[PDB]
Amino acid sequence: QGYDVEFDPPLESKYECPICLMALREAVQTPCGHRFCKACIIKSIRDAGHKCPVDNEILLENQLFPDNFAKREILSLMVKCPNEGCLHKMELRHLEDHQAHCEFALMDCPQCQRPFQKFHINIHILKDCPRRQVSCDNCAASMAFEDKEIHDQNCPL
Amino acid sequence: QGYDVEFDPPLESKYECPICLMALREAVQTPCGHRFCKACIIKSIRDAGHKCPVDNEILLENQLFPDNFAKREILSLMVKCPNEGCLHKMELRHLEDHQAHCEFALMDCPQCQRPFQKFHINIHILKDCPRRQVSCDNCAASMAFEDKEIHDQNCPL
Ligand SMILES: [Zn+2]
Ligand SMILES: [Zn+2]
Ligand SMILES: [Zn+2]
Ligand SMILES: [Zn+2]
Ligand SMILES: [Zn+2]
Ligand SMILES: [Zn+2]
Ligand SMILES: [Zn+2]
Ligand SMILES: [Zn+2]
Ligand SMILES: [Zn+2]
Ligand SMILES: [Zn+2]
Repeated sequence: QGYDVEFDPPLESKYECPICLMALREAVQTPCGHRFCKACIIKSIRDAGHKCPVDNEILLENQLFPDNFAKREILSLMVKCPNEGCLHKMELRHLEDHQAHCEFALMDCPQCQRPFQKFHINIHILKDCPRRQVSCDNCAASMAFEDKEIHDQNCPL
Repeated sequence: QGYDVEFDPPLESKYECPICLMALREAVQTPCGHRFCKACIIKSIRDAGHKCPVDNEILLENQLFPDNFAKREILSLMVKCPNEGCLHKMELRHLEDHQAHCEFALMDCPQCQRPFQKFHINIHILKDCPRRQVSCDNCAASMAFEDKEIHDQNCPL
């Protein structure tokens, strides 16, 4: 449940959860000196037993504590946007704000329930969709771009 | 009250105590995310009051938490022996066991408490010391080396 992104430079060994093999998310530390994602290690105690997965030492959830130093460094490492095309890095904490605007991202066109790229998403909807709502100039009824001719033969004018 | 030693790979800011400017000793972490020596932050609290130095965020002693991940990192860092003349590098874990047997540590002479390197004491006792005991063939009574001249000119034979 770690951050599934491509860090730049690649994520260092000490900033990786041994459970999900990804960057620590809401980092917590065990008394035996090991870092895990909070939900990763709580589930491990809740599923695999009240132990530490690595060293088999007994692990207390209430003796766990938030490693807010590990968390701080990870959220400022330069990450690549997982969506296609982006080549400018950013601090991982801002990746949440980027994906509410990402122009390289991929979002759907509900006129036909289908994705595009954000620089092309609105470009297709208005001149490219075979299912785009283009009404007949005489009947004023919305029908597909690929269905514009078939109406005109039996079009109530 | 921190680790006073010269690290073979230069010490990184992540392992520095912002109080004593030295490598963390028994590293503990604050709820705000800043590492300190266990002694330093306890000293900084029970001498000033309940605070974190750098950020001034609320901090109690029972709210402290050992950072053994940082501690295990620090004890595996290569260091050089602080004793002058010693040229053997080692991981910080073994530094103490070397420092109690190191030839280049200063030792006090058992006659005049003059300071010498530990290996040199074996020589200074038998050849260089002025207070080393010597026996006179006529009397063979224990006496200081510097006192052999005033004794050989009046020896009762
Ligand atoms: Zn562990
Ligand atoms: Zn994890
Ligand atoms: Zn992007
Ligand atoms: Zn479309
Ligand atoms: Zn029509
Ligand atoms: Zn702090
Ligand atoms: Zn310190
Ligand atoms: Zn030494
Ligand atoms: Zn002496
Ligand atoms: Zn004599």
